Amino acid sequence: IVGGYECKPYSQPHQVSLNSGYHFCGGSLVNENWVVSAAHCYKSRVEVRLGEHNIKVTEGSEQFISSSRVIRHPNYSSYNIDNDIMLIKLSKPATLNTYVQPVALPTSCAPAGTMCTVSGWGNTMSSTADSNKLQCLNIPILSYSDCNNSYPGMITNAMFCAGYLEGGKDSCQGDSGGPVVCNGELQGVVSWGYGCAEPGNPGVYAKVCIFNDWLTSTMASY
Ligand SMILES: NCCCc1ccccc1
Ligand SMILES: [Ca+2]
Repeated sequence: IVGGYECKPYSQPHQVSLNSGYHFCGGSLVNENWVVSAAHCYKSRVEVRLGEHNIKVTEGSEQFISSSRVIRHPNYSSYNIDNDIMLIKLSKPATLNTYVQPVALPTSCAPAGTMCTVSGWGNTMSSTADSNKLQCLNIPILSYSDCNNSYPGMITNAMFCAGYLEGGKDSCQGDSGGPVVCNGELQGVVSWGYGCAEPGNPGVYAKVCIFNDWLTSTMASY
């Protein structure tokens, strides 16, 4: 996260770290058994770490749970990073408590201008901000016009832009798969962008609100 502030510890209890030796992507707990992340973060098996604040120090609030199933959206395309969403089933249910709580799936698509929070342990590109401690950032959802203008012909129905066209504040590598929460609901998943915090290059996010059918059906299928 570039240009944000350190999240208050456990203020984003749905935030999870996907670990394969080291943290490599974020994700969001949507219920005791399932985590939503980005398809470009796909790995056959991953260890989901919940209840984290500082990912390099044991705080006593963590739960490390291995994945049971990793399911990429059927239409995910590595050629253009389209339909960048994936579900991870936990091999054992997460224990919900003060440090671990699920985030609600959207009841509808958030309109442009809606203020959201994006968080993660990715590149901060600053000498002050320690990426081992969860970083937070408030970003507004941009209109399709603004999004298409920045990335001509690259924005599909499954993508939306959020951030600032002036740059300076953005999600970055390592934040991939993480949450974009607006009005208490998961509206986006950190997906792609040109660099981080560059003017004219806002972050691109998977549009969760158009995947409710797939999400609901898959979470009921085994
Ligand atoms: N806001 C940038 C998010 C990081 C990213 C960029 C390009 C491809 C994958 C992730
Ligand atoms: Ca920790």
